[PDB]
This record gives sequence, C-alpha cells and structure tokens, in this order.
Amino acid sequence: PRKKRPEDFKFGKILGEGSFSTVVLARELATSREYAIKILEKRHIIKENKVPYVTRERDVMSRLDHPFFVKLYFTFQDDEKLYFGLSYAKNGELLKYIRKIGSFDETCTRFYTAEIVSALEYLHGKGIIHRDLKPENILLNEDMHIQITDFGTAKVLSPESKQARANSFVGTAQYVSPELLTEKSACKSSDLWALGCIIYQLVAGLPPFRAGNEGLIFAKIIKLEYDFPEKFFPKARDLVEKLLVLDATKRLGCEEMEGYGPLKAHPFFESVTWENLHQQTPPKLT
Ligand SMILES: Nc1ncnc2c1ncn2[C@@H]1O[C@H](COP(=O)(O)OP(=O)(O)OP(=O)(O)O)[C@@H](O)[C@H]1O
Ligand SMILES: O=S(=O)(Nc1nc2ccc(Cl)cc2s1)c1csc2ccccc12
Repeated sequence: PRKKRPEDFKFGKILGEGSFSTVVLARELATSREYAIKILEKRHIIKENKVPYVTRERDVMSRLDHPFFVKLYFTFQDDEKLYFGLSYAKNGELLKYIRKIGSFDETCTRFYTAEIVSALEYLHGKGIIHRDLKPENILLNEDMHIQITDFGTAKVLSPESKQARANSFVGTAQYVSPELLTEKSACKSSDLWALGCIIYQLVAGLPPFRAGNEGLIFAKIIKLEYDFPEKFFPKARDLVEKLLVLDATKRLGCEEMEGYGPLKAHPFFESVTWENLHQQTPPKLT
C-alpha cells in the first residue's frame, strides 16, 4: 500500500513513554482503525547511539506473524521522527494486573503461562531470543489475550552458523539469566529462565530474586537465592524449579532438554488445549 504519513492519522492520548520513545493512540482517517504508534525522535536516537535498537526492533517485528505478539503493520518517517504502526493492546501491561490482584489463581496462572509458552515456542522456532521477557512487556488485548512486545533488544540467531549464543548485554535485572551474568551471553534458554520468574511472580506477587538495586539482585541470581511462599500451587512450584536452573542446558523447554514437547507435557499443563489458545475465552482474573 501507499506509505503512510503523519497527516493520515488523528493522534490521541499518550499510551506510554519510554526512555527514547513515546507511544500514542492514533486513528487512521481513511479507515477509522486504531493503532498504537511508537514515535522516536531522530536527533535523540542519533545522539544517544540508539539507532541499532530501532533497526533491530523493525527487523525482528517484521518477521513475526503470530497472535500472541504485537503486530507491526507499517513504518514511516518524516524529517524529525520515526513511526512504528503497531496493534493497539487496549488492556495494557500484565504487570498492572499482577499489582492489582496480587496473586493469580491456578486457572489464570495456568492459562497465561500457557500463552507465554506458546509464544516462546513460536519465537524460538524462528531462532529468535527475546532477552527482555517480563510482565511490563506482555501486553493484553481487548479480549485479554497476551501481546508480547519490545523487540529492540531481541536477537535473530543466525541459522547459517547454527548460532546458539548472543553477546549483547541487555535485559532487566529481576529477569536476567545467570548465564548472561557469568558467561556474558544469552541463549533461547535465557527466555525460559525469565518464564520461570514470571510464573513465580503470577502466584507470589513479586518476582523471585528480590532486592532494592540491581547489584544485589545479580548476586542472588547467580546463587539461585530464592524461596517459595506458602500455598504456592505444587505443580506450578515443580515447573518453576525446572525453569530456574543455573545450567541453561537443563531447563525444561530448552533445546538440550528436547524442546517444547516435554515442557507442554508438564503436569501443571494437563488440562491445557494448546492448539487454539488464542481462540479460547481467557479465565476472568477477578
Ligand atoms: N502496542 C501497544 N499497545 C498499547 N500500549 C503500548 C503498546 N506498546 C507500548 N505500549 C505502552 O507504552 C509504553 C511505552 O512503550 P515504549 O516501548 O515506548 O517504552 P518502554 O519499553 O516502556 O520503556 P523503555 O524503552 O524505557 O524500556 C509501554 O511500557 C506500554 O505501556
Ligand atoms: O528505514 S529503516 O529501515 N532504517 C532507518 N532509517 C533511519 C533514518 C534516520 C534515523 Cl535517526 C534512523 C533510521 S533507521 C527503519 C527502521 S525503524 C523505522 C521506522 C520508520 C521508518 C523507517 C524505519
């Protein structure tokens, strides 16, 4: 189609602000469709050497075609700014619901964990590592299905070299894998570590490695220093213990553990129908 331009849209509220981006709700005049438009200032990203992150985000998102990811519909630019046209995730961040509710029940924990597993299976099947999986980056659409976002720090592993490890230091402390801290590289299994953290957080309210700053958190991660609260659903506890494993080759779902089949077969997921999650009605959180 014709390249879109800013005047093709009526811009509305700011949906959120990043350190070098702003996301604005926009209605396309010719169609009445709503998009979340992520806008970046060229001078700002050139100055702060963020151009690689912007090109990474476009390149990775352009490869994705799955219901559990924010879709990139279009991009355009003017003299001052870059624009990403994204699907609008009307119900915002998963983190919001964790804070409000405190502790998901077992059915809700199972359902949302299954959608994240499904999404990661797709992503890893394409040879892509997210590297910053966290509840702030798991948005929710109008139907309360997940919409994973934030791919500027993701990595497309090279099939040509059978690349397994990536060397950029990226992520968020609470969810960073021990291999990134100690071996200075991430792999697909690093996302499975983050998954373990997120499952724990859905039930416990807070993620497992807790401290008031990053260095203290890093020290706990490499020691596997965490504990479960009382009443933590037993099969979920078992799953988390099989994800929060220091050796990245021993995490359920990783390539060396023979992939997503054994993970999806975990007893915590016994009642899950994997084939069509995005067409199932999500369980009510309250
Ligand atoms: N597709 C979307 N639909 C609805 N809201 C969105 C969408 N994408 C992002 N947002 C909201 O806008 C916020 C800002 O997103 P953006 O990617 O610009 O920065 P960030 O990732 O939050 O921050 P930083 O880049 O500093 O880590 C997000 O945290 C999220 O709340
Ligand atoms: O055209 S791209 O393929 N590459 C880029 N062009 C520019 C131009 C100026 C600046 Cl500061 C950065 C980039 S990076 C692209 C990546 S993200 C995005 C968003 C809107 C339009 C183009 C692009």
